Amino acid sequence: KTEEGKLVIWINGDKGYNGLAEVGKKFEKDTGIKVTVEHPDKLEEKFPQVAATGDGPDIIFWAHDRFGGYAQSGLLAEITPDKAFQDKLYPFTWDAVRYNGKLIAYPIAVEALSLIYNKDLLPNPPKTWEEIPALDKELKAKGKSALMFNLQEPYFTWPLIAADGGYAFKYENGKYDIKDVGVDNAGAKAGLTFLVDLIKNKHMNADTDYSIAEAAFNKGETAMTINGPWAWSNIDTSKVNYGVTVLPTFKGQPSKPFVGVLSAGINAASPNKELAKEFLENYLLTDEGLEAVNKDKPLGAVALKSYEEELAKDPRIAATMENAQKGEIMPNIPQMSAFWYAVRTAVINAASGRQTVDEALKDAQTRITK
Repeated sequence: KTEEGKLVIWINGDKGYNGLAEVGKKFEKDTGIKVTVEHPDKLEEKFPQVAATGDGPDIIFWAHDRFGGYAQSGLLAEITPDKAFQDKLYPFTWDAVRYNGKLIAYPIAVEALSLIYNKDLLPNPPKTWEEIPALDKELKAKGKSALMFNLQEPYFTWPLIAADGGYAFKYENGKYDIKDVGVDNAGAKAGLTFLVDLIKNKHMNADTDYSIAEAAFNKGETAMTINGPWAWSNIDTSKVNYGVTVLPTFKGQPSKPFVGVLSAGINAASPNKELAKEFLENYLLTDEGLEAVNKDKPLGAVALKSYEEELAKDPRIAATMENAQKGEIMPNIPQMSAFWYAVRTAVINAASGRQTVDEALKDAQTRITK
């Protein structure tokens, strides 16, 4: 016999409340287990109020750094390495979230971007981007193309010119700098200059929207189809043959992507530390657990070694594991917060037609320093 058994799950995106409800109705069925499903809006202020107590439970679903990156420096239920024995999970999954020597991050949704291809009229990747032009001239020779996507989209131009030569820091064998910026370099310039000229060197107008620029590839099927926050799941599909491949390098190496794992859990495991972990292990990350979300509201898959055997059938994880195989974890870097304002005035203005990167770059070199 339990007591109260009440929990508050904060989620908001599209669905999930319907699936989580089924799990609660079954729990309370015993005689005292009801869960609440609400969307976050004022929790930002209630957090510091509920952190000490407030009510009782508290579990919100957020990105890796959003929760695991923030909670790590606040008050997260740092679990101990015990279940890892009977669980026999993978070290790469744990090492990915190893801060100091505790567990302040629980991933329960691996989502990432990738490139789609075919085995009929879609030539495979030659090697690097330099070859991309050869596929277009060849495709058009008949009645197709090898490039169709947005241009002024976020999290697209940044990662491209980010891992092209330089911008924030230099990566050497997987090592980032601290007080050493590399924005004032030929690499960072050659990149922004390439992605920018592509616009003025095309229609010098820029009349392609998100739904338009995206409709290009979605209009039929070209050598360029990337999935994102729009339609990851659709019950089922049929295109004869379809697969996923990793992005091609550029001037040495491709953009700088990362894994999209959702960090969910209790804060400091204050409210029921036992039931909290047990409820998450025996009512969230299990055959019956995910059975609700994986069926009710699908989107991705977990990183279970056992389930991975059958989960491999799905491309969702197959695409993430590709880049995640070698390494892909979004860092913290708080300086990025301020850069968000510079990246706009730098790109946006430069895209106006009466602005050059030399200004946003050179002028920034003086501001960034002093």
